[PDB]
Amino acid sequence: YGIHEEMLKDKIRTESYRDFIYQNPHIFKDKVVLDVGCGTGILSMFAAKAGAKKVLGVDQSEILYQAMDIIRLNKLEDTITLIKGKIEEVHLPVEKVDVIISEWMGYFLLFESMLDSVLYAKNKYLAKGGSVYPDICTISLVAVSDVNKHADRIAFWDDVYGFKMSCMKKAVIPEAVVEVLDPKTLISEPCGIKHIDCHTTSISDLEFSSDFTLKITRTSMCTAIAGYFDIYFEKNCHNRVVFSTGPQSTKTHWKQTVFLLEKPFSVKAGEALKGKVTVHKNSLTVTLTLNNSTQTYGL
Amino acid sequence: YGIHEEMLKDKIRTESYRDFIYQNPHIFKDKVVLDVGCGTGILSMFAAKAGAKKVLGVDQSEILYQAMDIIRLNKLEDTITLIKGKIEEVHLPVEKVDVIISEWMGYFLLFESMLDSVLYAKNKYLAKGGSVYPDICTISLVAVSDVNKHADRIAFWDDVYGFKMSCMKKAVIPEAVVEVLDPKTLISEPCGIKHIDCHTTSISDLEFSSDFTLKITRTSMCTAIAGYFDIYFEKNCHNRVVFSTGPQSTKTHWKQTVFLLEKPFSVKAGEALKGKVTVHKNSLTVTLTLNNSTQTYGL
Ligand SMILES: NCC1(CCNC(=O)Nc2ccc3cnccc3c2)CCCCC1
Ligand SMILES: NCC1(CCNC(=O)Nc2ccc3cnccc3c2)CCCCC1
Ligand SMILES: [Cl-]
Ligand SMILES: [Cl-]
Repeated sequence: YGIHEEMLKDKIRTESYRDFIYQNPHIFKDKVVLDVGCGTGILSMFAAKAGAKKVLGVDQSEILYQAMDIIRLNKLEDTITLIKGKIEEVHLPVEKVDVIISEWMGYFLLFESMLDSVLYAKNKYLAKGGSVYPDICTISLVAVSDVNKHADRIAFWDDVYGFKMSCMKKAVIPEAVVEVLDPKTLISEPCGIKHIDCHTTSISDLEFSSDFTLKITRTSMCTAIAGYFDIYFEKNCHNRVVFSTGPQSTKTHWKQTVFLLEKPFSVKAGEALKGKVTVHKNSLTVTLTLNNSTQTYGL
Repeated sequence: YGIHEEMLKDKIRTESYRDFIYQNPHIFKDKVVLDVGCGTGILSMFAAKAGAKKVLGVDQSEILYQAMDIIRLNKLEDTITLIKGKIEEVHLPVEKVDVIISEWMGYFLLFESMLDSVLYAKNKYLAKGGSVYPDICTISLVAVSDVNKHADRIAFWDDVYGFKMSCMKKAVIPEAVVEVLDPKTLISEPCGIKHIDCHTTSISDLEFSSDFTLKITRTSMCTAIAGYFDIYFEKNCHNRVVFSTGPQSTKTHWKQTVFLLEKPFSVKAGEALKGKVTVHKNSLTVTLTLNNSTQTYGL
């Protein structure tokens, strides 16, 4: 229940979906809509208000039972049918749907995300010529300078109440941090490392490598690389919608993902800082090469 | 690792234990000490520096391996032996110990606490006349008025982006909240509902009932009851140590536990607000009767 309330109170998230649906009612009017991972049912209710003929909401979680009651309280049970289970194993009362909507995104876009279910639903159930939203997603990296926070996580361990705990550094570094960043600590322009169009992407595309260049904007000690993502509603829209989960934008419940550097290093404004990033699915991991050393991170 | 770092950076917690040990070295000099749930080993290192003959640190968690390396980095392996496993099943290299120290406390003192292991260690391993620290613990309740926060958690659900979600209130109310309270929202004097002396307490004592009276100090709408605890180091101490986890004191990682009222009710300064609280072990639950209704809460 906690995560659902939190997601609902994320105005950037929820108003973005609302605005997309309500300001592009042509996408939904008289359509059959599938809401993958429907939670409390809010997106299904948006689609119904925008004129969907039929909305199918699917979720494996027990939250679905609350969604059943919610749909009834709003007198939408003749338009919205809820079905409990995984999309891969439930029985739908139709063979195809016109439109798929989902809020599936995890931290750093792909940590513990439901994208694999959305792609499954697309391939099995989306009608020829139908649409999936949000349709376009990107992931970006940006360089960070925060010597104080680095000292808080790392140097901290050299003297803990008079005792050495230096070995703990090796357990800290590999753990990606999810936290909202002070934008004043950003020291580069961002760089896109991944572009996903949900119509054409397959599950194998979610493991990928990218060379990147960060255009440094402040001479400083680089202490971490941060990651975030942008979500786009584009296809057939008269009113396009975008939101970013980056540190320069209003915070969301996804915050930002932070990959600490074991050994901070100096950079200069105007420098082109080059590195490489690879994401693997085992429990996703992120392998980063930068300044001649490599580290793999997990969440 | 996260919780261990967090516990270490809780200065009230960690300095309290440090001060107790360092300012009462007579309790430890030439003694055999058992550290139950030793984590990174910090309390065992405090005891060694205070002159313990032998310190046995026990923990079932994988953190113990880090503790092994830490003990070696501080050159204490001839005084501190670490043993992995549950206290109930490990083999100790001695039959009895002079002193037991532990940081076992959970939210609201008893949620997911290791007190049962500490009591087991006392009965099986503590020498006749030995001591257990911290030796005295109390739990208290206090009344809270926060109509805005109540509206945020409860009234919120009546209109979510134009839709009724009223049924979700019933899932929210039973979930105790762990959070730091603004002390300006406290509207009564506290009332102790439980006193534990770890020398004489048994496991059956941890389920208990208490009638309580809260002396109201501000005429206001009561929206929640908050809980917290105090920890004492007393027995044989020349320098006694206490700390509170209450909202009037410096925050700790235990914060405070908040039990929301479904139906807030008016109270008057000088009123004696009477209720009853019972804690049960199933996953502990807390049953509260107040203002003629009863609710059971879990964490
Ligand atoms: N979960 C709370 C903890 C704090 C995690 N925060 C955290 O590590 N945040 C940041 C942010 C930016 C940084 C930039 N450069 C270097 C290090 C940085 C660390 C403290 C308690 C232990 C667990 C991590
Ligand atoms: N875990 C974060 C959430 C906030 C929990 N906070 C929270 O419920 N705190 C408080 C504090 C004092 C109160 C006094 N009277 C009435 C209600 C009160 C609620 C928001 C997101 C959903 C989960 C709970
Ligand atoms: Cl940015
Ligand atoms: Cl108080």
